[PDB]
Amino acid sequence: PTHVAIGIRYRRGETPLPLVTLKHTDALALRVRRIAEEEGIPVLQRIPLARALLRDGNVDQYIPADLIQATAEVLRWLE
Amino acid sequence: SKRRQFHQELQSSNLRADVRRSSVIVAN
Repeated sequence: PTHVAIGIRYRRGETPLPLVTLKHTDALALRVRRIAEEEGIPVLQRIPLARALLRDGNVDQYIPADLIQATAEVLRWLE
Repeated sequence: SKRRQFHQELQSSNLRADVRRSSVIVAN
């Protein structure tokens, strides 16, 4: 799964839960990261979460309950 | 059907569009 890029959205008030916006691997995952630089979107490395998100997370749906803890940490780190 | 979510989801013109929707990208 060499490269992984999961997009997460949470704007407090619009989303009750963080919601997956995109899931990409390999070349598209790298394309996502380069676009994210150009758009001012922070790219955080969270390997166990990224792997889990890849497997469990579904685009345009809220994050799994199992990944609420780990997703909070990501957002929390950026505060 | 299972196709309905996909169609609904496929109202996104750009990869950049989806990246811009995002608050944060989680990578490995």
